[PDB]
Amino acid sequence: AGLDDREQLASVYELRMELEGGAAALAARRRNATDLAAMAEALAALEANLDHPEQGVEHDIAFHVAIAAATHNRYYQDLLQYLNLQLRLAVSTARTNSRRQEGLTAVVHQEHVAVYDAILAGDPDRARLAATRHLQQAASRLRLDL
Amino acid sequence: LDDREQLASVYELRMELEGGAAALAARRRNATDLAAMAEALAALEANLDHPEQGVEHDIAFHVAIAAATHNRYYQDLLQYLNLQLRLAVSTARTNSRRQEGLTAVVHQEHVAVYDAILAGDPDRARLAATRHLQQAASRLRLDL
Ligand SMILES: O=C(O)CC[C@H](O)C(=O)O
Ligand SMILES: O=C(O)CC[C@H](O)C(=O)O
Ligand SMILES: [Cl-]
Ligand SMILES: [Cl-]
Ligand SMILES: [Zn+2]
Ligand SMILES: [Zn+2]
Repeated sequence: AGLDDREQLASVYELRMELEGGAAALAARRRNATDLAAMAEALAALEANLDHPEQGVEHDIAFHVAIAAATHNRYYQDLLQYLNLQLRLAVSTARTNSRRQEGLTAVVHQEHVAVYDAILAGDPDRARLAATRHLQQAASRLRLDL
Repeated sequence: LDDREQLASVYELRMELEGGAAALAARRRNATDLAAMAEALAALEANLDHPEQGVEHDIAFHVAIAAATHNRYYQDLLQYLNLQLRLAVSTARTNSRRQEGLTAVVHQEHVAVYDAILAGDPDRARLAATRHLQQAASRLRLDL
């Protein structure tokens, strides 16, 4: 049936909330200094992209992919790769929408930072919470009604 | 034997994928989903006597829960990981036949997931599904 429709979009964030919540938990328990570099590298790129958010798309996906790689679980990275088009459709639709309200992108940036600090700090439940919050808020900014 | 580390990563991933699916199914299941899960449980109940195709009926049970999410990406990922599922399930079920009343204990773990989903209790569903994988990982002496 093809996969750009809004039911699709709600399904993507629905799946992300589980998959990326779990991945953040494992990452907080298993991340090495290389993983943290990969996450901070993506954040720094996003910080420079706050003014113009269509280049932010790849850096946004890249931040979440690094979180998946920080699980040290071979299967998690593959699932995110297998879903890369769905990730893009969700991340792209959202970053367009949030450039509409002033400063909203700076606010979304801190949703990412919150996931990074929790994973740095070693706290799995804090990491899972922050990751499910970036997504819940992203879906709610899009009125998806999960 | 030397594949403990890879079975643990499968069970690790299943725990997040299937916990989330079971909670989703508890919210969205319909009467067709219930029948599909219940028929699978009945097939697994019969396989206590004859072990043939028990792996397929176990997997068909977890696949049915994924269908009951009514989110197409849960089914795709489980189909995508079918080979990993088969290797874990078949490893676990042969190991479980080795101890006398073990496979009946496992059958109750499956039932408990269906019961939570039938009740429409997503937190209960999520815990039932992950307890099943945890205990299955314990039975295999893996260390998440
Ligand atoms: O919601 C936004 O403004 C950006 C999208 C978010 O970063 C995501 O990963 O889906
Ligand atoms: O642990 C067992 O004996 C059964 C394994 C379980 O059904 C599974 O889904 O992996
Ligand atoms: Cl950002
Ligand atoms: Cl069973
Ligand atoms: Zn994001
Ligand atoms: Zn099972």
